[PDB]
Amino acid sequence: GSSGSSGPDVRRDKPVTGEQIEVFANKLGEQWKILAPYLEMKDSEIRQIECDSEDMKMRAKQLLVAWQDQEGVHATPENLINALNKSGLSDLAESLTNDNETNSSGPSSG
Repeated sequence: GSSGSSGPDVRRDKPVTGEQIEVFANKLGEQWKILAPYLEMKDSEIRQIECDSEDMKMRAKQLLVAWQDQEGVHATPENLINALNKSGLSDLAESLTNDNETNSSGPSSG
C-alpha cells in the first residue's frame, strides 16, 4: 500500500465531534462509568444510558454525546483526557493524546 495519511496537524484545539466521539467511545468501552463520575454527570443519566443501551460501546457513546451536548463547544479531548488521568484511565488519555511509543521525530536536542 503506502504510508501517507493526509490531514492537517491540530490537537486539543477543537471540541470532540461525532467523528472523535464514536472513536472515543470505542476507547472508553466500559470506562464510561469511570468517566461518568468524572464528567460531572447525573446518577440518573448513568442509570439511563445503561438502560438506553446494553452494549458498552453504545453506553460510552451516549455518555460522550451527553458530555458533548453538556459542556457544548467546551467539550474538548484535552479536557476529557485530563479526567481520564485522574479517572485512572491513563490508557485512554495516552490513547487520545497519543504522543508516541519509542521514537516520533525529536527535532534535534538542546
